[PDB]
Parts: sequence; structure tokens; C-alpha cells
Amino acid sequence: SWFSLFITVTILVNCVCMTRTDLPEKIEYVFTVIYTFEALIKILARGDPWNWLDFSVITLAYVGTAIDLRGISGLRTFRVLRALKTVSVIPGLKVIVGALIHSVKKLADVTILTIFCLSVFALVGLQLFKGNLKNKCVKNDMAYSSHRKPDIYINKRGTSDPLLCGNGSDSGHCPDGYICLKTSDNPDFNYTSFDSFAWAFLSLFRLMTQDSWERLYQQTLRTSGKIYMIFFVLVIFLGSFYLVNLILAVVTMAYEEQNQATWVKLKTILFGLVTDPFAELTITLCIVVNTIFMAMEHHGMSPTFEAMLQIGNIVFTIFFTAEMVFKIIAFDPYYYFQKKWNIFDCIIVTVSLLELGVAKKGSLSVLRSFRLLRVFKLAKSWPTLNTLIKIIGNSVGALGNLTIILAIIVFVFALVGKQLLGENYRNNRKNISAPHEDWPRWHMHDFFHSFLIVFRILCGEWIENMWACMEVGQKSICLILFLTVMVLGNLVVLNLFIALLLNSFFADVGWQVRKTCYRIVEHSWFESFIIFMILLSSGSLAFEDYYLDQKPTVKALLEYTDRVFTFIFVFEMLLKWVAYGFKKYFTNAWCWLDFLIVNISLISLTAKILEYSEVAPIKALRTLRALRPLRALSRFEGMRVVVDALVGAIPSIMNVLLVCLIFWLIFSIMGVNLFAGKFWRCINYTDGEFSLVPLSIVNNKSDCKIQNSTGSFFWVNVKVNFDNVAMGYLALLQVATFKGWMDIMYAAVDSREVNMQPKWEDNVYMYLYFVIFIIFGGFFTLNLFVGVIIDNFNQQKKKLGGQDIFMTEEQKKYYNAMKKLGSKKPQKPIPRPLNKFQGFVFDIVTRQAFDITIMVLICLNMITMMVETDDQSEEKTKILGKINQFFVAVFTGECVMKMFALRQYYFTNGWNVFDFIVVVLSIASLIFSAILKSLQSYFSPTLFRVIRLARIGRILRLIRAAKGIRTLLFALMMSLPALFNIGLLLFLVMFIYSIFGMSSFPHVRWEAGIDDMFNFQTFANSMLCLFQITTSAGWDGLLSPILNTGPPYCDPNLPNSNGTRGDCGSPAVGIIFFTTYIIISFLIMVNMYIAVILENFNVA
Ligand SMILES: CCCCCCCC/C=C\CCCCCCCC(=O)OC[C@H](COP(=O)(O)OCC[N+](C)(C)C)OC(=O)CCCCCCC/C=C\CCCCCCCC
Ligand SMILES: CCCCCCCCCCCCCCCCCCOC[C@@H](O)COP(=O)(O)OCC[N+](C)(C)C
Ligand SMILES: *[C@@H]1O[C@H](CO)[C@@H](O[C@@H]2O[C@H](CO)[C@@H](O)[C@H](O)[C@H]2NC(C)=O)[C@H](O)[C@H]1NC(C)=O
Ligand SMILES: COc1cc(NC(=O)c2ccc(-c3ccc(Cl)cc3)o2)cc(OC)c1
Repeated sequence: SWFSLFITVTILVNCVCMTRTDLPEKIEYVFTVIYTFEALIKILARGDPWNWLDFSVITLAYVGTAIDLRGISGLRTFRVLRALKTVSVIPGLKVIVGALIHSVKKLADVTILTIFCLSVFALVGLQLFKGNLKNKCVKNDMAYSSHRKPDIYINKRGTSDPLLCGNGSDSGHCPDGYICLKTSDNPDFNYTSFDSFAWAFLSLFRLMTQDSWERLYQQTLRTSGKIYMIFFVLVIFLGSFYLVNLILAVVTMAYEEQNQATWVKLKTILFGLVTDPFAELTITLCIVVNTIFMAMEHHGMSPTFEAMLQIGNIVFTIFFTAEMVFKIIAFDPYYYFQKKWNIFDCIIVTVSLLELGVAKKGSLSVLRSFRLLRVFKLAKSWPTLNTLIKIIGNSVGALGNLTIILAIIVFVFALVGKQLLGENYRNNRKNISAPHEDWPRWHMHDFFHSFLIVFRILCGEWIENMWACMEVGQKSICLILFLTVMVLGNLVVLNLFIALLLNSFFADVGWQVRKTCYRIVEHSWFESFIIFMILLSSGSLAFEDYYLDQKPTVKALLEYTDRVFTFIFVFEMLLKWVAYGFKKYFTNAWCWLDFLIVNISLISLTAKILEYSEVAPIKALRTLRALRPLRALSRFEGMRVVVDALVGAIPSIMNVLLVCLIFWLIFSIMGVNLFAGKFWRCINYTDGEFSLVPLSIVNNKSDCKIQNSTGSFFWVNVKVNFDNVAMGYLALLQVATFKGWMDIMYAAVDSREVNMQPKWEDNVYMYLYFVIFIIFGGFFTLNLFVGVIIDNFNQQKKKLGGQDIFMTEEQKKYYNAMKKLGSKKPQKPIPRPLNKFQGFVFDIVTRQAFDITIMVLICLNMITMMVETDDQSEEKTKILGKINQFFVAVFTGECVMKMFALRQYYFTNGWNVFDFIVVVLSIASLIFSAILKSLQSYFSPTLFRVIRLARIGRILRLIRAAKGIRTLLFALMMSLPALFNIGLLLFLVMFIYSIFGMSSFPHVRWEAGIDDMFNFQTFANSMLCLFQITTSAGWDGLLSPILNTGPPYCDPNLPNSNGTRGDCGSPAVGIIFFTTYIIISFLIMVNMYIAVILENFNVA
């Protein structure tokens, strides 16, 4: 076995060699002699595509190793790729890797479709928004070469970016003395644009993955107008929502297919050994009370309060120690230390005694939260927490290999990134650094920050760091590295998620008037009238905006209308009372809701007729009018079905919600132990701009008091902090949703002891807190959540006899009919024309060569539209227009050729009539541009842009060729009807929350997420923000201004205002508004995914 020893030591030293990742170059050359030593032996002894590569690696390493006058650090890459030998060494990873390539082989159809949609939407965005991202708010001149004194801009408040502008009515206006001019450079670093097919394709690829897409949304709306939100509604839905669902499906059957194929002491000991059950109940109560005590500490604790916590902690620790000692003297330590749980209990308690021994205030705070680990002891009676434990265990058990390969991928990518881009970050660190700072917060100088960049990429935030690296280094390596990490890591993480999901979870006179009233209430016209009344009453709410006071007549109009509606609904309730009868009416679960709404309306009306309309309880019931639209769900059956589906799934959601609250309680208690009271800073607030005061001045809260000479210093705190367990839940929500977590991370790593100014990255290893939090509390908790939703949905489906929920019976028959549509293969080829002349065109067009050459011509035209760019030339546009005329002539010729041969059967097939619409639309666009160009009325140039959108139909003609694309879009159009009902529910919720925001949040300071275009002063502005946060994008930015409660941010003393007497939004209402909305929207989107994915299986 000496040969075995030889091979098992050389691979070990080789793997250890690259684990040397640190910067110092103290000992690297000695390893070359071992390389040469092991190289010689293998060939002389003379006793796979990868193995051939392996032979080559030793030769190329020897070539690299001979004379090293110049090093570009490339030589390191060949040895970092040597590490992948260990992948083949362990038996497990081989089959898992083979399965991974297998999923990629089946991703081919989705990839083609995704690229096609991205190209189509990139072309649309290029046509519509070319050069829009070049406008800026430019100072005008007092008084003349082509270039005056350079164009001085204005910064958007709270940022260093120049202000964006537009000449449109709903685009965005500069302040007094500024004009909207098209500048020469683009917003971010001149990389975010629609000025070319490449830039637009990058922007649409960013949109598809929703990585900071809110910035693009706001910029293009600020530069083009609010009406262009229809673009993002289409892109987010079609691009993001669908193609990810296609990926999620394809990974499912690909993976699912793989596993489917496969003396005195004795009497005392005996008494101790026998234990009453009522002995463990006390254990449970002490555990619960101990966690309740630990969840009660905060920042401003009184000395008696901390004393209470200390005495409680000592009482509990000794009690568990007593339980331990009794239990060891009950059994024998041989049999006692066999059980899987008792050893856990022992290690936990002993750590607590060790801490009692070494008790310093701040000594191992993380280990202080080690006694939180006994909360999992309540798993023998809580089945769901037990399933969570089994999930976490399967993550390193039956599915250890996937975690191992994920770790290898992260390690290799981080190390290669360091070796390649490391120096470039440090030397050119000055352009990627913050205005007042000296380093970027995310770089690759050392291994740890490189790993952080890779982890953040895996979390879905890759494009900003890509901009930074492209600014600091060489663009090519940046593209390759960031895109490869994104795709490969996301693939591996998604595969791991699905793998965990599958195996774990799935292993007289009054009587006659009563009768007539019953006739009235069930008459169809009455129902239609009532529905119309609900629609009008709901729509009238969308007019009580910020400017309603400035409009005097419509205010009284809405007054009289709401009075007549509330009288109408009182009358309607009386008819239902007199017809249906009291007992049934109060046992309906819908009439109860309508009755409550009309109660609120009536109380508000009487209290307003009376002079009690400003007392707060009535003023708070006036805000509850936003619930009026909740009367529609009982009317339209689709929303009724969707609501029933949600209610049927609510109970299990409650259980898993409790489990996640417990787990996040553990993490939040740890966070309070680590961070509480440490996020306070001092800022130089002058006018909408603050700057972290340098440590050369204060370093203290006391000094911030003395150096308050200019009256601009403020000892403020981070708005979402870790001072309580409740605030800790908000912080964990922001971190797990990946929105707003940046500021939390920054304040955490900058933290120090209490009452001193934060210092740059003084706690760089507190990043590990958030890494662990994501890995466990986000990943596995979402795993458990999704698993229970899937199981519950399966239960609902079987309960109704295996049918499809979310669909009305009319939509059901539509479903069966359109399914029958998709499977009718034969068509009885049309007759052959008798006339020789009529015949000639028939047998020339019917042959496949004509179709093929027309497809090639369509691809050529797509290429000709790909080369369009902003600010190209006069000549380029002239030639491109001539070629466009050539193509439109060719396609009108093909249309007239087919139409004359196929006389009546031409329109029978849908693709030919669709082609007819495309060609007639192209002719119409051409002639319309010709007439409406400067020869006649000169409307805005933006009209030309939308007219020239008619050529995209020629590109969409290619869908007829791709069979896989034609089947996936078939799956879409079959899944559409259920998505209609779910979207109706989502729109209803969005409307209700829009009304709530338009009443609750319209007087706030313009800040991070709220400005003159995205605020709650108007129904359109509210709907923009609510659509933006439907995907949770940037909800931190809108919540931030509402959390404000005074100076220096808000002004609580504003005479002009009638609400809070200032800006000073309401934090309590603010939290409930946004936090609830994201969960409901998330809960809805899961059902939408489930609706989409099941249709995919039936297609397959
Ligand atoms: C928040 C959200 C707000 C609202 C957002 C808007 C939602 C828009 C939603 C959807 C729009 C597109 C959905 C319809 C797509 C229709 C494609 C289509 O219906 O074709 C497929 C059929 C298949 O037939 P098969 O024989 O292959 O059977 C397939 C064999 N099996 C049974 C195995 C599958 O073909 C046929 O029925 C031939 C007859 C039809 C001929 C004209 C139909 C095509 C016209 C336009 C399609 C363009 C779609 C563009 C999508 C976006 C691209 C960027
Ligand atoms: C299978 C069964 C499992 C079910 C488990 C359910 C059991 C739930 C039991 C919950 C128990 C609740 C315990 C709560 C403890 C009481 C809550 C603890 O109260 C302590 C505070 O009120 C003391 O406040 P101070 O008055 O000291 O305030 C400061 C003092 N100065 C500074 C003003 C002078
Ligand atoms: C520095 O001085 C300014 C003004 O002298 C202080 O600003 C006051 O802040 C308090 C609340 O902390 C408000 O009630 C006052 O209305 C503010 N005054 C003015 C004029 O704006 C600020 O608090 C001081 N900062 C520190 C750290 O001492
Ligand atoms: C039905 O509502 C929709 C959802 C989406 N989905 C997304 O884009 C997305 C990504 C991540 C999250 C997301 C993550 C966490 C929480 Cl708590 C909430 C949401 O949503 C898309 C839609 O198209 C209109 C509609």
C-alpha cells in the first residue's frame, strides 16, 4: 500500500497548497520541488477526458514554473483549477455532477425562449427609450461657442447622482432656473442605457432577474413619463415571473426523474431512574419562561431590570444543571451518553456553567445566545419543528454532496476573483469609493470580501458590484466572472432547494311581502345594479387625494354621492333582512362583512352630521372606508374561488408562521445581544444631505455635544435597528427580503461599544452573523414554508376530487375546449388549383424552401434592426430606412402571393391571418409616418417611436418555427385564466392599500424612496409605488421616510400641514402597512407559481 500512501499524500499536499489563500508570499516556491518530484514517478511506473486535462496540467505547470521574470498572476489559475481533483476523489460528487450537466441539457428549450424574449423586449426598449437616460437638469446661462462653461447640474436630494429630467407632461420637471437638456453621458457609470442592442439587452437581463430593477424603473419613468410603466408591468410579468417558473419547472422534472429511476446509592439511583411525566412538563415551562425572559432585554434597561434578568438566568441555569445531575445519577453515563438529545443538553448546560465562571460584560455574546439552543428541545411534541430539524439534517446528510459542491463553487470563484481582480481594486480604489470614504465596501483585495461578493451575488445582487469592478479593472474578466458565478451558483442553489423539498416532505301579509322581497333580491337586474353601485362607490375613493381640498365642487359632489350610496346599501341590507331572514343572514360569512362595512359608513355619517368628526376614534374609523371595495369579492365568482383557496390553506400557514417566529426569535435575541444600542451616530445635516462625521472630531456622544458649534450636529440612530426584539424582527425581515439590509450590515460592521462613533469596518466578522442568518433562517425556513404550502395544496386538490382550483366552471369549459384545440394534428391539405397560372404560385409557395428562405429573411431583418443605435448619423438612418422599405416590400409581396394562390383557405389557419395583421400594420405604420412627418402636423417625436413598434411583429413571426417555444407559450395561454382571477385579487388588494396609503401616508418628507413622482399624493403615484413593492423591490425606501419622528429629518412643527402637524410619518402604521402587504403579495405569488407549474406538468 506504499503506492497508495504515495498517491494519497500528494493529493493532500496539493489540496493544502491552494488553501493557502492569504496575501503574504513568505513560503510559495518550495512546493515546486514536490511538484517535480511527484511528476516524474507516475510515468516510469507504467502499471478519461478529465484525466487527459489532468496530465496536461502538470506539463503546463512545469512550463509556468521554469523562469518567472514577469508574473501576471495567471499562473495561479491553473493550480486553482487543480483543486477539482478532490471533486472526483470523493465518490459522491461524480453522480451529482453528472445529474447537474443533465439538468443543463434539458434547460436548452427554456434558454432559447428566454433569449428570444430578452431580445424582443430589448428591441422594444431600444426603440422606445433610446437616449432617454441622457437627459439631465442643466442650469441655464446668464448671457457663445458650442461648449459654454461646463454644464453644471443639480444633485438629486439624498444622493450624488445628477437629477434626471424630461420635457413630457408626466415625465419630471427641473426647479426654477434649470432646463431639460440631453447630455452626453449615462446615469450610473455610463453603463445603464437603452442606446444600443447590447446595453438594452443588459438592462432587460437585469430586469428579468429583478436585481435592483427599481432604479431602472424610476429612471426611465422620470425620463420618459409615467405612462411607460406598462412596459415594466409586461416585462416583470412575462420576463421575470414566467421564465423563472419555466426554470423552476424544468429543474423539477429533471431532478425528480433521477431518483424515480433509482447498598445506599442503588435505592437512590432507582428512585431517580423512575421519572414522572409531570417532570418534563416543568422542563418545558422553565424553558419557555427562560426564553420569554431573554426576549425582554433592551437598550434602555433599568438596573433593577438587568438584575431581574441576571437572577432569572442563574435560577434557570442551576435548574437545568440539577436536571442533568439527577438524570446522570438516574441512568448510567454509559447509557445516558448514548441518546442523541442528552449529549446536546449536556453540552448546552456546561457552556452555561463555563460562562458563569467567566462572566465579563461582552465576553462571547454569541455564546451567551447558546442557551437559546434548548428551544429545539420542544420538538418531541411539536412535529413541524421536528420536520425543520430533519430538513437541516438532510442538508448535510442524504444531500451532503450538493452542499459540498456548492461550497467548492463558492470557494473557487472567490479565490479566482481575488487572484485576478485583487490588485486592481486596491490601486484604482479611488473611483469606486464613496464620496467621503476611502475604500469600497465590497471588493476583492482579500479572500473574505471576495467571498462576501460571491455570497451577495448568490443572494441576487450582482450588477452594482459588476459596475464597480468594470470601473476598477478589465471589463472582459468582470463580465465572465460575474455572469458565470450568477448562473452557476443560482443553478446549484435552486437544485439544492428542490432536492431538499422533494425527499424531505414527500418521503299573511308579512309573509307575502317577504315572498315578493325574495323575488326582488334574487332578480338579475337587482344584482347587476348592486354590483354597479359597488364599482362606483369604490371608484369614488380614488378621488380623495392631496388636491381634493383645492377642488371645491367635486368635494361636495363626492359628499352627496357617498351619502346616496350609503343610503342605498342600508336599503339593500334591509331587503336582505326582510327576504333571507335573520338567522341565515348572520350565518353567511359574507353578509357579515357587508353589514360591518355599512356599519362603519353609518357611524361615520351620523358622527359627521353630529359635530364629533374630529375626535380620534371617529377620525380613525373614517380611514376604514378603504375597506369598501371588499364588497366585490362576494359578487365575482373568480375572486370568491381564490379567497376560498386562500382560506383553506390559512391553518397550516399559521403553524409554519409560528415556527418561523420562534426561529427568528432566537436569531433576533442573538442580534439584540450583539448589536443593541450600538447603531447611533453623528451626522452633519445641512440641507437634505448628511455626512458621517469623521472620527478625527468626535468619536463620542459627548464630543458631538461640544462640537455642535454650527448647530448642525445630531446624535441619530439607524432607522431599522436592533434595540428590541420587535425591532429585531423588522431588521431580520429586511435582511431576509434582501431590501434595506445594506444599511444594517454597514452599521453592524462599523459598530463599537456603546456611545462612540462607528469606525470603518471595525467588526468585519459580524458579516458572518448575517451570512448564518440567511443560510438558516431564510433558506431552510422558505424551504419549510414552500413544502407545507405544496402539501396543503395537494390536500385541497385531492379533497375536491383532483380538480383544478382557481378556475370558474365557465373558465373550466374554456380550459377543456382550448386543450382540445392544441391536439388536433391532421388538416386535410387543401385542393390543388386547376388553372395552370393559379397553379404556378401554389406549387411554388407550398414547398418548404419558400418558408425557409422567408425565415432567413426575417432573421436578416431582425439583424438590421439590431444595429440601430442612438446618435448614429444621418446616412445610417437613411440607409436603414431604405432597407426597411425593401423588407416591407418583400413581405407585402409574399402576402399578395399567398393570398392569390390560397383564395379562401388562407385565413382558415391562424398563422396566416396573424401574418396579414403584421403586414397591414407595417404598411399602415409606413404610410402614417410618411403623412405625419414634418410635411403635416408636428406632434411630439415620441409618437414616431411608438408608431415604429409595428415591425416587432415580423420578429414575432418566428414563433411558428420553434416547437419548444410554441409549446411553452401554449402552457402560458392555458394557464392564463387562473392567473386572471389571481391578478384580479391582487389588483383589489393593491387598490385597497392604495387608498389606505393615499389617506395614511401623503404628508411625508421627500426622501430615499419618496419623491415628487413616487409618493402617496395621487392615485397614480400610489399605484406606481405599490406595483414597485409588489415584488418587494425597494419597500425599505418607502418605509424609511415614514419611520421619521422629528428633527433633523422631519419638522414636527409645520403650520401649512393638517395631519401630523409636520412631515413625521407614523412609524406604527407604517410598519403594519408595508410589512403586511409584502407577505400577502408573497402569499399570492406562491399560488400563482403553483398555478403556472401544474399546467406545465399537464403539458409535459
Ligand atoms: C401583471 C400582468 C398584466 C397582464 C400581462 C399580459 C399577459 C399576456 C399573457 C400572454 C400573452 C401571450 C400568451 C399567448 C401565447 C400564444 C402562443 C400560441 O398560441 O402558440 C401555441 C400554439 C400551439 O400549437 P401546437 O400545435 O404547437 O400545440 C402545442 C402542443 N402541445 C399540446 C404539446 C403544447 O400555436 C397555435 O395554437 C397556432 C394558432 C395561433 C396562431 C396565432 C397565435 C400566435 C400569435 C401571437 C403569439 C405571440 C406571443 C408572444 C409572447 C411574448 C414573446 C416575447
Ligand atoms: C405544552 C404547553 C406549552 C405552553 C406554554 C405556554 C405558557 C405561557 C406562560 C407565560 C408566562 C408569562 C411570564 C411573564 C413574566 C412576567 C413579566 C415580567 O415582569 C417584570 C416587569 O413587569 C418588571 O418591571 P419593573 O416594574 O421592574 O419596571 C422597571 C422598574 N422601575 C425601573 C420602573 C423601578
Ligand atoms: C445640536 O444643536 C441643535 C440646535 O442647537 C439641536 O437641534 C435640536 O434638536 C432637538 C431634539 O434633539 C429639537 O427639539 C430642537 O428643535 C433642535 N433645535 C434646532 C434649532 O433645530 C441638536 O439636537 C443638537 N445635537 C446634539 C447632538 O447636541
Ligand atoms: C403575485 O405577485 C407577483 C409576484 C411577482 N414576483 C416577483 O417578481 C418576486 C420576486 C421576489 C418576490 C418576493 C419575495 C419575497 C416576498 Cl415577501 C414577496 C415577494 O416577488 C411577480 C408578479 O408579476 C406582476 C406578481
